[PDB]
Amino acid sequence: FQGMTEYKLVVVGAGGVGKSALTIQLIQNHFVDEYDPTIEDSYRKQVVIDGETCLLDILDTAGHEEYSAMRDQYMRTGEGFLCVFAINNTKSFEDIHHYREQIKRVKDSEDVPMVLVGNKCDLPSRTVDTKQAQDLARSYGIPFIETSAKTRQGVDDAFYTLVREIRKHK
Ligand SMILES: Nc1nc2c(ncn2[C@@H]2O[C@H](COP(=O)(O)OP(=O)(O)NP(=O)(O)O)[C@@H](O)[C@H]2O)c(=O)[nH]1
Ligand SMILES: COc1cccc(-c2ccc(Nc3ccc(C[NH+](C)C)cc3)cc2)c1
Ligand SMILES: [Mg+2]
Repeated sequence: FQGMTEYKLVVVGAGGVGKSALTIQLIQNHFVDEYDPTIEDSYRKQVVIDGETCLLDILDTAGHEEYSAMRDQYMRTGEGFLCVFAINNTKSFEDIHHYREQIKRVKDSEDVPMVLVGNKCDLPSRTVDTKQAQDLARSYGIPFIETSAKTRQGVDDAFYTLVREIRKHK
């Protein structure tokens, strides 16, 4: 034993869905109200999940990004993916399929650890129904979690569930 197990997590999804808010809420217990678009940021947190101490290495991605070769590099290194949309933005939900395809393509695999995340569940302007999202997740064979970076609902659960998925995969 040389140190706690390490997991490489990538947070992906359309611009504005709250990928950064979720990550910052996890790491710093802080909600960011301001919208500062991200290019690429890396974070690290030690947690205990199901009695195993482990180290989450988290890559926060950009939503607004085209073809890049830098992009495909970290999808190759990443062991698990949080695919985030916002429950008040139907476009970000439809984009989920595109994110999953990019991942499946680069990892050259049908069975990649993933979790579907419906963020901003605190907002009253919901446009994507929970049942719809559960059905999408059921069809992909992956878990679905509703989160709010603001209230903190589901945040820990989302990351911990992803880790549990990576564990099952090996
Ligand atoms: N009400 C509410 N607002 C949220 C939530 N998550 C993020 N936001 C808000 O939505 C905006 C976008 O959040 P942000 O984390 O920057 O989104 P992002 O996916 O990281 N954007 P980008 O892809 O450009 O980096 C911020 O103003 C933030 O306050 C949430 O769960 N609830
Ligand atoms: C290539 O694809 C990946 C994919 C996903 C995550 C990672 C990853 C994330 C964070 C770290 N670690 C890290 C290093 C420095 C700091 C900054 N320190 C001040 C804490 C934070 C995290 C390392 C790798 C790499
Ligand atoms: Mg971001």
